[PDB]
Amino acid sequence: RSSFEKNPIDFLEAKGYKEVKKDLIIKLPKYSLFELENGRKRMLASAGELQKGNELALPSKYVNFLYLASHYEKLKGSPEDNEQKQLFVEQHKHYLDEIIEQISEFSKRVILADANLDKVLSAYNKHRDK
RNA sequence: GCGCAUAAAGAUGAGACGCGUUUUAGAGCUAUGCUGUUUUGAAAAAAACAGCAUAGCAAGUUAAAAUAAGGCUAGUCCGUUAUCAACUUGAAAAAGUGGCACCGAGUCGGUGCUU
DNA sequence: ATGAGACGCTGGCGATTAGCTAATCGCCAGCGTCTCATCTTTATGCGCC
RNA sequence: GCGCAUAAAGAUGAGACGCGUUUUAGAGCUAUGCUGUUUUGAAAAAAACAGCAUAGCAAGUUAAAAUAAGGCUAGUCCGUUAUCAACUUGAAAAAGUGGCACCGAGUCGGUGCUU
DNA sequence: ATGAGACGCTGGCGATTAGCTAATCGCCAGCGTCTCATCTTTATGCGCC
Repeated sequence: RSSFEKNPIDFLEAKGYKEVKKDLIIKLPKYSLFELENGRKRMLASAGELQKGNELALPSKYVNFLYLASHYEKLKGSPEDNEQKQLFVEQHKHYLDEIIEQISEFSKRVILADANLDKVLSAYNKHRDK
């Protein structure tokens, strides 16, 4: 860094370059944000690696459902509303497959999760009875 | 809202010790086979000269170098950590820089004024 | 007081000849101590404009 | 500007003949070695059963298929050549379609009107 | 008339693992005949509104 920031053009000429655009030398730190297609963003992880730059904007319903269904805080209160929420978990079992759809579209749109996603789907079908 | 007791914790900075790493020196060897071979020559053969391969062995502990590359500020000093968005000035420091009434809301889209 | 102007197998093969990133995954990451002091800060415990 | 003589040339269309190509049939062979092997078996070994390799040989002439793929129009017919710029209609045929006074001239650039 | 809120080595290697046009040049191209007729056209040679 010190040797490059001192004489940049001389360093590039020493590296093995000819006819170097002096005004086209961009300093790119880590996590430099870039965007390509369908809102798919990628962050510059290095000079030879990138990072995922998109979040799946999921509605509040699925979030609260996951909280109550996964049993995150033992949901203590008055037993009545706890049992109704338990019933609400047993009823909205389609939220599972809806989440699977959400992950599939978001992963096929940004992640490019292909074979890995197939392994995930196979595991979900194998464990759909759980 | 301090002066305070008990029991903890953190942080800072020095001073030093165990290795370790990688190199070199650990003068490791034996036999067999191979070719090139000064080779005895006109060739053959090595003393395999040169290496190669096959097996079989044998010891094995430690010593030295440096230890961010390096730097100059030549000190027995410094150099791995805080401290970096884009942007225009400004040497740097530092400054400035992107509107808003309203409707929707998929990585946002418009909209009045209107950049 | 006559003597120039008029120019091919190539394309479609093989078969040389030559040469290059990329996608997948695994591995594996210098670390050991002590001394010395130094300051903080926290848990609890006590006071009215 | 024809009727004409000499010497040439071209073009057209039929009718047929020589091959050729590539396949198959030219029943080619011998010995040796190899493995799998029903194998005599519990294995061995082939009769190498199966192929393989090494060498050595031997003949060798011709016969048949089709000959643009094919097509239908089933004829004993057709199919390699003229005949194709872009473009809009129009089935096709066929039609229409892109300016120009002026200055320069690198595969052209402008320009008045102005497409 | 108490019992939740605070969630990892990854990047940088090797080393698999996988896979693909392109640039250069050479070769080598179905061909043999005849018959039959058929028309043209050319060189030269001959004539005035």
